Amino acid sequence: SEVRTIKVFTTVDNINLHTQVVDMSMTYGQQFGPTYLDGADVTKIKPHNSHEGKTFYVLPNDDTLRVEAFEYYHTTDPSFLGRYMSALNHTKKWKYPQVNGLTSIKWADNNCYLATALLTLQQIELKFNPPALQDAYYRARAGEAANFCALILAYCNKTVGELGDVRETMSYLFQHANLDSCKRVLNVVCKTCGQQQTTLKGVEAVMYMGTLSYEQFKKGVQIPCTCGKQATKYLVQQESPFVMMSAPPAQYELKHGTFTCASEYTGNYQCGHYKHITSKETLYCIDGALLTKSSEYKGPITDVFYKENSYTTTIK
Ligand SMILES: Cc1ccc(NC2CNC2)cc1C(=O)N[C@H](C)c1cccc(-c2ccc(CN3CCCC3)s2)c1
Ligand SMILES: [Zn+2]
Repeated sequence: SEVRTIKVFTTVDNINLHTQVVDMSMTYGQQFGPTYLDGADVTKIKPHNSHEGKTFYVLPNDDTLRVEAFEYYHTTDPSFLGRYMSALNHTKKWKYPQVNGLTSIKWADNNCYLATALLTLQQIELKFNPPALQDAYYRARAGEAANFCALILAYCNKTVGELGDVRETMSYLFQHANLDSCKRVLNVVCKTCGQQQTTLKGVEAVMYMGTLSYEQFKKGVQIPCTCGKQATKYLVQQESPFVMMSAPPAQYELKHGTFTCASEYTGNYQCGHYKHITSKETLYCIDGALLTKSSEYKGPITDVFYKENSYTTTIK
């Protein structure tokens, strides 16, 4: 038979493109290893004339790509590149409407927790350590959210169609954000035991589970103690751009102006539906691509986010 070839671009960051020549006789997988075009596996697909000049994602098999990859993704896990493409292949087919001047996702493949988290990430000051996340986030804010949503799944070890905890997802995204400066000082007072001051840095400094009221946390909350008597934990000092207050879903009333945004969760554990309530001039319930407006909001709320700079307690 006759030998035909085409010119294609190979890359791992879609930033450093390496020109390559492909034998139309052979498949992409035989000569490049796992290969993906727009997140679609082409490892067992022979090249087409239309493919010439197009960009193709490949697995790092030489040291140039090993580096370029780690520098972009900040991970050296081999499976990560495949999972990002696997995901992206689906997330490029979602619809991302501007809802209340924020990018959102039309409900599909249980994307409700992702929509919420994304609507959330557009309202708080997050500086992303991996370029991949930065580049995608910016392109998300503009409305092309496919790549972002796809990196979130990849970094959270989740697959399209599977429902996720909004809090477990933010925990993960904060692992990959610059929150080193953030500081939290907690005093815990037990009448028998005495006092104990705790300082938390990074992700632990902006996430609390067991109370949704930033107000109640400052006042102090009841927690069990070693001696069996109850103890009071209150916020001494918060140095962060925001704080995340989480609790198991329960009836809560968000008043306009007291919070930045909230995750409402209706349904049983691991099978419920998520809505995003954002506080602006009035209250805005962003539920996938749908939108309702109230002055107040009574619903089961598991996550509430508040903006912050530096807070010092006046107690004692
Ligand atoms: C959606 C989801 C996905 C995955 C996971 N996986 C584990 C976390 N890492 C692995 C968790 C959840 C979850 O469901 N979270 C909600 C907020 C949540 C988290 C914790 C507990 C609950 C509830 C227990 C009983 C409920 C019914 N309630 C709702 C209102 C009144 C009765 S909801 C709900
Ligand atoms: Zn005690």
